[PDB]
Amino acid sequence: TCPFYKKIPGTGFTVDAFQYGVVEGCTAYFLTHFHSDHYAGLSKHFTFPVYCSEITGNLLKNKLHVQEQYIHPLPLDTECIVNGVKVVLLDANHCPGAVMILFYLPNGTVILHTGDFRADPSMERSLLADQKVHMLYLDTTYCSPEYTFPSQQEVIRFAINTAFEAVTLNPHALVVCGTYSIGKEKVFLAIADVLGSKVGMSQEKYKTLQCLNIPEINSLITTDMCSSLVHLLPMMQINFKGLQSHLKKCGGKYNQILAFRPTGWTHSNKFTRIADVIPQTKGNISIYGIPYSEHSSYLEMKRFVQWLKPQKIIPTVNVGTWKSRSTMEKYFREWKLEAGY
Ligand SMILES: c1ccc2c(CN3CCCCCC3)c[nH]c2c1
Ligand code: NI
Repeated sequence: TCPFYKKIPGTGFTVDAFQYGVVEGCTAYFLTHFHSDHYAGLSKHFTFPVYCSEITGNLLKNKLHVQEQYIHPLPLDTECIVNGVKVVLLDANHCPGAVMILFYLPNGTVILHTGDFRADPSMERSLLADQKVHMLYLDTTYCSPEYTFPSQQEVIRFAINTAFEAVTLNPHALVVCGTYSIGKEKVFLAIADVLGSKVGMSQEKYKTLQCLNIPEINSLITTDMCSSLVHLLPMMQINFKGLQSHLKKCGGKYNQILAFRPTGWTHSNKFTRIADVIPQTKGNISIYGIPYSEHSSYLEMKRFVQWLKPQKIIPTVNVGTWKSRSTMEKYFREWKLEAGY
């Protein structure tokens, strides 16, 4: 059964609700982004209207084989009418194609659903500036003050400088980056750019990247592993055993591996700064865990909500325990009392 926090009141709409069969009363299914916990249930046999971004629609058609007649892509930053209700899609600063959805209810209520997002001050100058928002369905992934991490720009500077130093010292070193979903493409693209290389990957991963409308992509990625010194592998293979095995396959072209695992937050953020990050090393293999987040930090989330001043907040993450729900509710009240709304 579909949970209450995936239903939009006063409409026939659900959000990220594809794993519950036919939802009673649902005339249109919205999909915020192409991550598996959100699309779970979609396939070539789905026959209801799906509303999403252009990029998300490309992935639905090519990766899940959803029939074109049921895919309804909408442009961003543009007022659209869906089943008699005005809606707007806004960039979520998450992965490629990810959106927030603004719903203008017939009765005058305005609802913002953030999907998954990384809050940024630039959102304060979008179409959100124009009107009041009554209810906020919020990505609360990191809603506690221990969740600190650096800017994406600082993390990429560290990665570029690290990779460039290592390969300039040893021209026979290979760089490897882990992936298991779309998102965080800047990590591998920025490293390849500084090294003058294309990024090598499987046919399946190449297909996925070709769906993302990234400018000049044909100049940056390849399926020819032998021509490339930046390789993408499944996140599960980024360990000493898996990387040793990969180095064997490269046929003595390389004699060292520098590997990156772009996690979200890990507890080592509480002690260390990005500049002081060090790898785990065994022989000629080194692995860096880098805190590249596509979700709001606690402080970023707090700033966004105190700017927006919603009348009611509905969390969409960490909803399953009473301890998590109580913790989040206490922070929402603090934020309201500090700001005066
Ligand atoms: C999500 C986040 C930010 C924005 C903006 C604000 N823009 C300011 C102008 C300079 C750079 C572009 C960004 C418009 N729509 C958005 C959706
Ligand atoms: Ni996501």
